[PDB]
Amino acid sequence: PLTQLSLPPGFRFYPTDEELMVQYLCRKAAGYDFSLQLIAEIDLYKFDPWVLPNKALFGEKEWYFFSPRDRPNRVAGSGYWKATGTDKIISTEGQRVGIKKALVFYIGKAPKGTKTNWIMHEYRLIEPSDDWVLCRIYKKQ
Amino acid sequence: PLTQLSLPPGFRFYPTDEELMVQYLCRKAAGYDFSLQLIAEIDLYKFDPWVLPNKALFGEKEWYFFSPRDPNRVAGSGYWKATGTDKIISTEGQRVGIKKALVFYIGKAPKGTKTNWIMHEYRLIEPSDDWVLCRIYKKQ
Amino acid sequence: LPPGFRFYPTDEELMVQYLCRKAAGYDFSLQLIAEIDLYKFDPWVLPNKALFGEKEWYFFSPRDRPNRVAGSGYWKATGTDKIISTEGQRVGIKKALVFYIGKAPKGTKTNWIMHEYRLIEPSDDWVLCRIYKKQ
Amino acid sequence: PLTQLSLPPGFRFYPTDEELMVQYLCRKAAGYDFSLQLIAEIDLYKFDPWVLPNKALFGEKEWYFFSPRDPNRVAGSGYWKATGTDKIISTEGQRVGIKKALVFYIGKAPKGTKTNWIMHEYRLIEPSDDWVLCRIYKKQ
DNA sequence: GTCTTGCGTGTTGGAACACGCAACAG
DNA sequence: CCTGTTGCGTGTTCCAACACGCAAGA
Ligand SMILES: [Au+]
Ligand SMILES: [Au+]
Ligand SMILES: [Au+]
Ligand SMILES: [Au+]
Ligand SMILES: [Au+]
Ligand SMILES: [Au+]
Ligand SMILES: [Au+]
Ligand SMILES: [Au+]
Ligand SMILES: [Au+]
Repeated sequence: PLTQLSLPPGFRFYPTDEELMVQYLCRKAAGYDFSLQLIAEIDLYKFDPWVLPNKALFGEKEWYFFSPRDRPNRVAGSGYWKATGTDKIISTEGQRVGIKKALVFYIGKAPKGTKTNWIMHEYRLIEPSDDWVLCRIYKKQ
Repeated sequence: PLTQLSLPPGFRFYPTDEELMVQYLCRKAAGYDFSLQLIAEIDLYKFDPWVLPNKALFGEKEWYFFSPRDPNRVAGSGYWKATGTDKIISTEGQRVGIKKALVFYIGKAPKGTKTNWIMHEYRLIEPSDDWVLCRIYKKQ
Repeated sequence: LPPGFRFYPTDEELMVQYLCRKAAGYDFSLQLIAEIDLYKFDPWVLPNKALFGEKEWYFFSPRDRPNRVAGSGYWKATGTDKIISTEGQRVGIKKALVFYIGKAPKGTKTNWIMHEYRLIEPSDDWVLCRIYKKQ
Repeated sequence: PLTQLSLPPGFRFYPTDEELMVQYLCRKAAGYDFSLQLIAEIDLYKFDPWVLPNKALFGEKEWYFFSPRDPNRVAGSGYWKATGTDKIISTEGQRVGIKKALVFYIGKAPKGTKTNWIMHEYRLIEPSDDWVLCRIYKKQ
């Protein structure tokens, strides 16, 4: 799924925050198509993070996904995800287009759960008062 | 030199220390297609690094070169000064290369003032074509 | 009294050497922690009423037998009220407050803080309060 | 060394960063009574910090020392490693001192493992007796 | 209580800044 | 030779993400 790219050796996906927003988040959302499906659709909140890697179509230490947008410490699998730091803003050409928000997995039942090195980055579209978020998943260290 | 490859958005050139040594540097001696065509042969030490960005086949805040394998070798109005700890690069538990850090100083040694231009000089572990591969970028 | 030296009582001393002494009604060599009715005041006038202290002032106030109004505002309880122990016996609770100015719950927060120490007890009655302004 | 002073309960030694510099460190050169008698002269770098608590004239979870004014100076089975941001200490808008954070590592640099033993090394801003004042304590 | 997102504030190893032993040439 | 003038090691200072775990609020 990375292969028929014939990618030369040494080349990897190191998208900027802005590309994930524009080339990934926008493309899917206006519902326009991709040459290849690279970032698969998944329901991220049905799972333990550690099984997630197997479901992403490419990636060694980061895996990326699309998940239905929520309509807080949202439970997922055997645990719950806790929001961290100050959710951050993505800009392009002086327009705010998205928020990148970080998470940490706690296993268990809140707020007595135990922290892991499992991380999620949730990208979301900025918007006014086919609805997805884009998530980077990885395990720290 | 990128657009023949038909890249999906988001892909950039981020080779590991282990790949530059293994997939790039040794392979140059071996004649590989994608490796011959992706990095410019250039003598880094005939130039000021800030002339160098224009001499790279592509690149955004970093550039890579092969330069003839040869201390504080003069280049332009300065000299490249080694910094930090030379690193041993290993592949599959076998040692293949060494990573060396450098900083560009302007003026005449050792009375130069340090600048933000940086070099990483990588060489293979092997006895006496014969190149080092260098990354150039500007800090901060 | 000598230099470089300041009152940095542990939670436990305030409970034992301060709260207990006054409550069994035993006396002090000097009155250090004055009696005041803390709930009659704006926190910012309080500093002038304490007998010593540069950024923390301590007081004793009659014990209540919630967002208790005081002056131009109301005090809002915060965090999880905490327990003081000595030699394995629970003797007190330290409870933190923040001053809101105005009328609850639409008042506005300040950096004015109270720490209220109270005696643990079974199912001449005082609390001990640390006052300070944050930052 | 406390009980000559007749302390009321609750009083402890909590000097400000500004006082340690002003009331303690400069005054040592000036010969003041209460300052000579309250802090032990000791060479912190000849010892492991955990031997040090017993070498302090008093203290509960922190200890203070004067140590001869002199990088990763060896002490015992380790080295003290600088951490955080050196701080400028000012008095009445005049700069008098610098505060430096340190961590004790056990073993041999730079292959030691970090421990919970901490030092704060305070020095006066002034040209070339001549001491630094150090606080020692243990995390957790 | 219950179940958050926030925001301070803290720790780690990365990265150059800079020393003085090295090593050759004059 | 023994001094000169010119690098490379390496140790210590630095600073910046990356998040901790609390405590406010919803
Ligand atoms: Au956009
Ligand atoms: Au958009
Ligand atoms: Au699995
Ligand atoms: Au090789
Ligand atoms: Au008032
Ligand atoms: Au006033
Ligand atoms: Au008691
Ligand atoms: Au109170
Ligand atoms: Au001074």
